[PDB]
Amino acid sequence: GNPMWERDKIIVLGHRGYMAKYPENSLLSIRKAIEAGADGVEIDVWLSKDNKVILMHAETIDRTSNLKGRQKEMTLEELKKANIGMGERIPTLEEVFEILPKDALLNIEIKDRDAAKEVARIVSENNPERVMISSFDIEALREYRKYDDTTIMGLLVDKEETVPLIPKLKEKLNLWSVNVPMEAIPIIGFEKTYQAIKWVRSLGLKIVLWTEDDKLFYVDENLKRLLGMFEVVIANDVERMVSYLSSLGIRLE
Ligand SMILES: CCCCCCCCCCCCCCCC(=O)O
Ligand SMILES: C[N+](C)(C)CCO
Ligand SMILES: [Mg+2]
Repeated sequence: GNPMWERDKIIVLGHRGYMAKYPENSLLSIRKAIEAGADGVEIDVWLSKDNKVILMHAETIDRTSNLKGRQKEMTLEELKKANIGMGERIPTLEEVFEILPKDALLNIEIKDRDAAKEVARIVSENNPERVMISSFDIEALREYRKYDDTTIMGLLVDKEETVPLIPKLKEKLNLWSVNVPMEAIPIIGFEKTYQAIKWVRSLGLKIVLWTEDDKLFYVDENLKRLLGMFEVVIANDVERMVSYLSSLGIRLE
């Protein structure tokens, strides 16, 4: 009974804010996602050397910023000194919560199990009902659960051998959703993916769809064939997704 995530309307989140058009995991992309009609955003977080929760997808700042290094081995002053595009600086999770509408949804993907303690603290101060914690790393989710056992939680899946484990993980972690990549459709096949989703849903789990390439939502009408079987879609191109779902007559802009 979390009304922020349990809705009749499909939820659209911007991937890394809105990485199709604005610098990924930046405060600029977040505001733009919301103005384009997203319900919220998904971000990636790590813990800096001096114990601050910062936003970054990769384990080094190489690729999105003009500098080099591993953020887990750097401090926040060193990091706010990078440019991640369009003048934007690496934000902290606290900055993210100041920028967002107080009712906007936020999916925090924990990339760093060491960040779990601080993420749970910051979240408890910023209206946890609108937060989803997710991770590929079961031990990050288990650690998060030491500090917060009520926030909505999704398991990110990227390996086939994780799927049979889901009923026990749901128990151990109190999962709300399994967060599935559209890449599963080519890689394991549409029908096997469909039956796996159907089985997960029969366990009482909700479904979050994501992808590294929005083309996979639309090719072979992959997403349309899954209508009724997902609650949340994480899109790199928010405007395109918002328009598509309105064009099917299922989600009003
Ligand atoms: C409801 C669960 C069923 C779905 C199981 C699918 C398992 C994943 C297999 C494909 C992984 C592809 C991930 C590529 C993108 C990435 O890792 O960033
Ligand atoms: C970023 N996601 C939450 C969509 C999964 C990892 O790439
Ligand atoms: Mg992510």
